[PDB]
Amino acid sequence: SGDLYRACLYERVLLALHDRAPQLKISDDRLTVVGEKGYSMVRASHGVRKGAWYFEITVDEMPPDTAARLGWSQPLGNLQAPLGYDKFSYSWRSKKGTKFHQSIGKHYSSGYGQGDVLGFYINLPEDGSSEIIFYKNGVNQGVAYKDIFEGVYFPAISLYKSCTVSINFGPCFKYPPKDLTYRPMSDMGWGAVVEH
Amino acid sequence: SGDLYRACLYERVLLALHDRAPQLKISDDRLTVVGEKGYSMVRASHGVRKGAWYFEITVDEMPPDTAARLGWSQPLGNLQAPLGYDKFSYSWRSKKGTKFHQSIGKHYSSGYGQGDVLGFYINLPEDGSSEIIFYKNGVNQGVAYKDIFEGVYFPAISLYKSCTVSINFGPCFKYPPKDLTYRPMSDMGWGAVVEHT
Repeated sequence: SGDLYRACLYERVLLALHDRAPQLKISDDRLTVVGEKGYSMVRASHGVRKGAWYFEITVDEMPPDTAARLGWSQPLGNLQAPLGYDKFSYSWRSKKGTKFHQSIGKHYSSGYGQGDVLGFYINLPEDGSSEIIFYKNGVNQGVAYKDIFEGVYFPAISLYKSCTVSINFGPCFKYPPKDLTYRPMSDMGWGAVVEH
Repeated sequence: SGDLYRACLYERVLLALHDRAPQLKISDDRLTVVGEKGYSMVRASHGVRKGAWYFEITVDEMPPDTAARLGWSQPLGNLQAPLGYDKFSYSWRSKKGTKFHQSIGKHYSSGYGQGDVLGFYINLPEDGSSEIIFYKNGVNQGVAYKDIFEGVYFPAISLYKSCTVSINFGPCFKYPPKDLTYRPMSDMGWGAVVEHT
């Protein structure tokens, strides 16, 4: 078959063009972001509703008195609040490695900080128990949340004061999980196949 | 600017649809191939004419009486001969690590075999301008050929008897070279920016 040889449309997965707190400072390549004062948030350009997906964030710089809450958000997530502030998102906090959802912080892992490469895994099986799992430098930190609200989840970054992080949607990861199957978030960019 | 958010056309880089010795057994995903009796050869779907490019090949299985010659070929390279048989291709042989061109084998590296991940770099004019360099498990084996014939070069695999190899055009390599810059062969798949979108 020549089916595999056909051209198709591809679009980049990036931090969002307009779906972002306007105070966050985003790089020209749309993959690096710097915080500004109180917590505020940006979602990726693409989100997922079914299957298992993965992305990475590198904490480029995290000066004293700065922080991040990183994770996944539905579209209704509040852009002018920390990730995990409401029922629409789940986050992992740099400080103390606390997990947040609905403004409730619970024990999870130890903290993370500058230079760490964080991993973000989600599994939304279809008609299967949904799960959110975080990784730190390739090490599985455990299931943080199970049976989460059904919906579309976007990779999401919220930052407090002027720390800097970089997001990598794939397909090439620094610490690919050895214990789980998934697709890189970059696979969300594949579109219609062209006939020839 | 919304420019980076625009759609682009992309086609996969694979072992060729028809440009292949028919006795070679190629997998459904078009990235794994098994030899059959005498040496025979297959080229990739895309070739390069300028710039620096890279791909990898993993030797999945190589029983005692089998072998490979791997490298780059122009379109006129003989499909029913080992790679490096004529003036249209340049190859690296599993047995003894010999380099072949125009059926002349010269000393190059030590051999390679089952389990090894081989790297293939080429640099074509643009700007001893052109060069072919081979890698084993991330180690640069040295410059094999300089000032090669002008033309378009395709990644190319020739196999002798029933050994099995898999090709990785990129973008994610197991042993990305640290000493050279290049584009993955997978980048040959990129087409025009479009509206759709």
